[PDB]
Amino acid sequence: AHAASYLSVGYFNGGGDVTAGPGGDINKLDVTQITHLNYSFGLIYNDEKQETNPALKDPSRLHQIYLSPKVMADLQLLPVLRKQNPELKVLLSVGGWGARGFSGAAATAESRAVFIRSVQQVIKQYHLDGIDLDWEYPVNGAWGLVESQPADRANFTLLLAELHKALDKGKLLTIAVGANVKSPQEWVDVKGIAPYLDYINLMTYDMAYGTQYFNSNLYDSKQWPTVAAADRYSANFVVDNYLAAGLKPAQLNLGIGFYGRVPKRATEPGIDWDKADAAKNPVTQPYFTARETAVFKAMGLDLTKDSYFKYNDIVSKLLNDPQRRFTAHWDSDAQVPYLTMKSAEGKPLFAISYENPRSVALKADYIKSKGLGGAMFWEYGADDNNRLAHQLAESLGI
Repeated sequence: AHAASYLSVGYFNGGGDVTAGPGGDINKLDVTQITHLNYSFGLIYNDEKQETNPALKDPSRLHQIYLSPKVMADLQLLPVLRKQNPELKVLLSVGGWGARGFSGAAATAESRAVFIRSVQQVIKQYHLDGIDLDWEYPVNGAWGLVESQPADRANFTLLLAELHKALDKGKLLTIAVGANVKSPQEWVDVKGIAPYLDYINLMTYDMAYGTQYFNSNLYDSKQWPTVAAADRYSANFVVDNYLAAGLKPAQLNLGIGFYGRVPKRATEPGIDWDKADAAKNPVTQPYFTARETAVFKAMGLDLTKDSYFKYNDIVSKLLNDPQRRFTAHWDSDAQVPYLTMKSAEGKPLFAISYENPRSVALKADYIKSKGLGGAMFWEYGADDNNRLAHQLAESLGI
């Protein structure tokens, strides 16, 4: 009797990101193609001893939000964006990969009150529609990259309950959560925080690690299978894990990557920690040689440090490489594209998987069939002339 309504929540790396690099130009974005913009990132002033950003070590602002000069200048521009799309909602996202300070901000009644006052101050100064918290990750700390403790799980629940209480009615409160199965199991009380959140952004990407080839496959590949069980991920598997934990599909946005990654399997031995003497007996071995790593390095991707390739750069540098070194393929099971490069021996080598318009549309179909609330994407600055956002908008009837 009536049509569904869907969200399309676009993160934008405006201030810079640890894995994705320097911030983009906010003026390039087509804000008519999205329902919500998550301007990224606000950081957190913190007392973590390993913090290397000295601005954040100001003890007089501990637990408050830090906005860099570029973030402040870009947020000046919201009136212009809202005139372009008067239905747009704009949030600040706080955190991101490698961002410190959540564990300490969440830890006490006092610290949470300082952080919440700062959220309110920023929302009011910059006239935001809400706040998104991208803590990567409670309890796990991204394997040591940020401070963490087991109390983060319950403390995050308290922070969200208190922030929900403090926010003006009508303001949005959202979070991003990880793909890892331990996130709903051990890091985040998803069922307990659900009542406080307008929606939850699933980061259903960054799967091209360990023995897995694909970065954002919808289902598992059969032609290019992951070998170790602990590495075997797909977007659908992640969604099912979150549904198993008691979230309703309508509250979830499926995260879509406007980028790809060269799999770690290309350059690093893959270890299956379920195996006997695992580290000495890798189950996959690297198939890139100096020849292939040199190609990526020349494009600015040093694979010893980084595997992230923006979609617009995949199009310009890989698909449209003048030397024709990259061949485009489709994985029919995974429902995503990938490129190969030809070895000196003549064998196709799996170089990178990503999302193109066909695969973004197939993830929208999944959203529609599974009854998810919408899509989210990381991130708008990596789109090619707003094309992937436009596909999403079309597919979801935005």
